Amino acid sequence: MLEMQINLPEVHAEVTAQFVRYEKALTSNDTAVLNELFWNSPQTLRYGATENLYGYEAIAGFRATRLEREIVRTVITTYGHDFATANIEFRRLSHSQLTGRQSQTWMRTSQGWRVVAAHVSLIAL
Amino acid sequence: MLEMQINLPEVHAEVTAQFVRYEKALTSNDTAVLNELFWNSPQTLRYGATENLYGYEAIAGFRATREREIVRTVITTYGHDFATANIEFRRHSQLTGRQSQTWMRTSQGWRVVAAHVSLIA
Repeated sequence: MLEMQINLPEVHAEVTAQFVRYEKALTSNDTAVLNELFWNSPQTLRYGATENLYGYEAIAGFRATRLEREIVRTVITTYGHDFATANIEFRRLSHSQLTGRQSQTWMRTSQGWRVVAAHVSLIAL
Repeated sequence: MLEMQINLPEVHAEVTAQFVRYEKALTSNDTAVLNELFWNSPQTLRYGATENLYGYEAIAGFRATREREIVRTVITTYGHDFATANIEFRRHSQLTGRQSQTWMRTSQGWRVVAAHVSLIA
């Protein structure tokens, strides 16, 4: 019945708050929170702007070696109690001619909401 | 517990079959199937290699105006009703493509609720 439980209000606001935590950690390079919010599994993956990383271990390892931006559109959708997508467009003044996209899928784990897969890319429109 | 229901094999096989359908439709430009497999909702979105499309209507409208080798595939299912599918692909020898999808079990079957495609060096 997931399609008749879209954007439930407690669920939608919870995922929103975690997304905001993620975005603030990204712009301050708070790697501990960036890692905290990724699902600790070998299945977790991140297709980043410059590389592809498979598994939590690879992602967390990358974060240790790797900033401000404006979000211009956001769609956060929740499906039932335990799953969600968060999609944003963004821009940086450093690269005026490009538009960034970031997609995340989130799952309610027994330690909270975590990102299970993410993809980031910048394109010219 | 959802964490203890990763890649259940019945569920994983369902999602995999639809993903295969999607890939064959993409390579034959079978737009009917490509649209059939996207969630028919205004929330559905596709960040494509060259444009951003919001809502099923925009996506299906784009498909009406529009070969590759898959090099790595990860399909993961969570419980009975949700899944992700991620692939790397190549066609342009200097670039590697990524395609990410999230799938949900709807009352008409498994559908893609969001997707992102991009190519990098």
